[PDB]
Amino acid sequence: NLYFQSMSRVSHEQFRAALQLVVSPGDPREYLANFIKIGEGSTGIVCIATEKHTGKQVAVKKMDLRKQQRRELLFNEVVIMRDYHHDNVVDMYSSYLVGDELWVVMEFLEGGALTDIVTHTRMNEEQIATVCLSVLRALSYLHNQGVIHRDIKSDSILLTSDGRIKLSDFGFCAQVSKEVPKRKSLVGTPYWMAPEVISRLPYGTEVDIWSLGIMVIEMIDGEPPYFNEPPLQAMRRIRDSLPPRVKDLHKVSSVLRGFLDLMLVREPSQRATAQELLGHPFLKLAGPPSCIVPLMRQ
Repeated sequence: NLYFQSMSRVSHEQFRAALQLVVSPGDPREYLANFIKIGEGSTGIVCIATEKHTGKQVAVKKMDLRKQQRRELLFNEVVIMRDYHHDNVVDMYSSYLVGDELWVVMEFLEGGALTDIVTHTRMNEEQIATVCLSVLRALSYLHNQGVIHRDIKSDSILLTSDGRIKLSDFGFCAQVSKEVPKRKSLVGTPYWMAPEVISRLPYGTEVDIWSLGIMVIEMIDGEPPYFNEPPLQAMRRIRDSLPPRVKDLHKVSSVLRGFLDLMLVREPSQRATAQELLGHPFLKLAGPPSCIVPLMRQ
């Protein structure tokens, strides 16, 4: 009968101590040099540095711990990035505390986000299949470890300079287990959220498959369904309406329509799993990284 207070209530020093148990010890400025800022706000800053031992370029996200309003999501995120690694997930090399800052040392990807592509170009089905295959491989791995991303959208998909596709931004992720197999939290970016999450029903890894389907509609039509409406209004339609369809059915192949139909299924138990989707004929259309390069802004 001792009450331990929630992470939002503890001292800044004990928030930091919590993080100290899960980050790498020491000071990364020992092995990193030549920091150049490339992004900012609102919690911190992003820099490119050069590893002194190797000359390798890395990205370092520096976040002010006193500005973190979602302390527990950050804590949970740091553990996931530490423990899970996959070629289609932006890799965290190591994390550290420097004063009141969390330094996250990440792989440096120079190809921008998928959002820039879907808002300015028209992807072909080969290119769509390539993105889907990459994301589904990441999800295959993550879902098998009980990790739910919860925030799949074009904005969170980053590209290497040579056209490889990587899932990023695990700020909203969750980990389920045999003991706690489902989550209940209302988390995500409105237009991409699964109906069961919006209904506040217990949910698992299946929510990422719905969100993926919405991203496929982004890649087809340029925006997710109901993007012209206010987010809370869009959420009501997701929760209560039949699954969204593409604008022009006749301009999407039978195989891609079938793939989409397996993902945008309201009942989670009837929705395809990442494992099942990897065997879908649509993904036999996937190409090499070179097929993505012509889409990129440069």
